[PDB]
Amino acid sequence: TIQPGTGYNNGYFYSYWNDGHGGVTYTNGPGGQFSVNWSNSGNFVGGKGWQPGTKNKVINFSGSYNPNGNSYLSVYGWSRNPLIEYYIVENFGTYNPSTGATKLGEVTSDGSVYDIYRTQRVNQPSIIGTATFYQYWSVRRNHRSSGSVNTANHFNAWAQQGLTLGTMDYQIVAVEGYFSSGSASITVS
Repeated sequence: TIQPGTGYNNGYFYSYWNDGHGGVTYTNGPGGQFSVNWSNSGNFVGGKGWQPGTKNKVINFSGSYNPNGNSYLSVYGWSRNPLIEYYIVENFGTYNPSTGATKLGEVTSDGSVYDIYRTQRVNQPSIIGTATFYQYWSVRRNHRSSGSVNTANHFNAWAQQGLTLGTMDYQIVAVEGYFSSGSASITVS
């Protein structure tokens, strides 16, 4: 069980961040496993993966995801020059994270249609401090708690919609929570 921060555990990069509100217990397990149990948390995001990620990685994940309020399970990562924060949402509860974003199109990948969106984050935290950057989204219509994600399908779809990606920074499978409660246990590979 660790506090917010980044590092490596059992061959995988991990990142855990929260807004200072408590109620969150994030734990790194064997291999690419991590578990997060939260009770009336604030905003937080945590998970395991790679540093840096690639633009053709096939990511596998499996586990249990039981949110009770705003939350989502997704491939989460960044790129620099251009600075981009992206998500390939596999499951979520109560609130579709793409809400308010502009829809650019759709893509059919790994057994489901995903809705593609783009939105701008103004003066928000990021891997390089406070900044303004674009956020790309691929939201799976058929929610699931395990499977494989061919990241290339989404990056290529985004590129088709004119959404360029810079040099990859971290790339993980993360569980997010936003003023809610819930539990999750995920193994990444």
